[PDB]
Amino acid sequence: RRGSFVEMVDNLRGKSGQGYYVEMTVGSPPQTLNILVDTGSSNFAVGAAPHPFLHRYYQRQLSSTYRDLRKGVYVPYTQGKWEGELGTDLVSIPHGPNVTVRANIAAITESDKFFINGSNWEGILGLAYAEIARPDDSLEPFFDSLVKQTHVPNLFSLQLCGSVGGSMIIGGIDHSLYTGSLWYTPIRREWYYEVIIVRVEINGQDLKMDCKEYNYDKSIVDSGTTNLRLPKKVFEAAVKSIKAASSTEKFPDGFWLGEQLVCWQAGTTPWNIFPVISLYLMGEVTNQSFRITILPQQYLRPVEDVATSQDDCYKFAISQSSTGTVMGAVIMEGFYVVFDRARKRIGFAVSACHVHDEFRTAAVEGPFVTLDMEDCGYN
Ligand SMILES: CN1C(N)=N[C@](C)(c2cc(NC(=O)c3ccc(F)cn3)ccc2F)CS1(=O)=O
Repeated sequence: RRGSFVEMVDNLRGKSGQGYYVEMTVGSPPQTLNILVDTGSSNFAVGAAPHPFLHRYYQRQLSSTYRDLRKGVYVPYTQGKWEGELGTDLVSIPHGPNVTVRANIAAITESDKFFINGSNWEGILGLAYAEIARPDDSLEPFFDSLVKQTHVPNLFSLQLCGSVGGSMIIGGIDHSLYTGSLWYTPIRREWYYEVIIVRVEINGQDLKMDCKEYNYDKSIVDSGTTNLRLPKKVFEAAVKSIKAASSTEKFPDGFWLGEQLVCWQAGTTPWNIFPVISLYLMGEVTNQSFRITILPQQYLRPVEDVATSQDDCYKFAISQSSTGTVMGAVIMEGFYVVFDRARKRIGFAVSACHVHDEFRTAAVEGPFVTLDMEDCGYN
């Protein structure tokens, strides 16, 4: 099958600011779990104990196909940790391909700041590469296992629509999910989904920064992050320009730092005072680039769970980083994104579900002439 996969359309669910999850089954007979789709990590890890925030959890004792690996894995992040016991079991995706694979599963037995109180998911599906798997690259990621064990083509694509929805098309592309053409950027290295940004424009105005800065020390595509995250020096310049572009209204310093929210009376958000953001990405051809353009609809996130206000409150979802640029849900919700593993490239097209007003629309445009794009990468 190619170009059309109706069975996989709308197979993603979520809640605002809590991410996008797919239904999966593990073990025999099959146990159903909701699993966060994460292109920014490479472990398949699931709740395996009755943590009070969990709707449900993997019960290894009930599975005839479970195999213990007799190894543990401890995984700390910046603000959260999990620890688990490694095994393999049979895994399938009910609204995905008609297959069942034997995959590595980390059965989570202790965690902190990992499961979200009030969320509807019980595990994470790391879709990135073995190089960043925990404990090490010998632990084969789920997608690698899927590709090895079946005839599913080595590609998946994501349409994230900002409760939220979307599509994860496994092993192909569904042409109804986008308009215009796909444009492809090389995956620089197979660890995270690493790409190179060669130029940044706010409202069409170049930031005029050494492009090496845009990728200090990394730029990645990550469905498991909400924000567009930028290196501080780039974030500094970006806000500076966004501040200027939006000067007809004035907002507090903390707002731009995500230390407080800003609110407006319902239906009266000044979208138009806010500038578009354009990232030019390295193209497929020497000296050729393309640009993807997002709206304030993307970087101004509605905050729903705010009991002390009755208005429309938003978070500024652009933030600074020490680990490089992260193109999170803020970017991806604008686009249909094709993770073309077989070809080591990521395609972007205008998403058929992206949220936009009648004056501006997210865009994917090319080709553009950009020299010295190699020098944009950090070593
Ligand atoms: C950035 N990170 C990432 N991509 N993957 C991890 C596994 C992760 C992701 C989430 N992601 C989310 O909860 C989330 C929330 C809203 C979104 F739009 C997208 N993702 C939660 C826990 C966790 F360990 C670790 S992380 O360092 O935090």
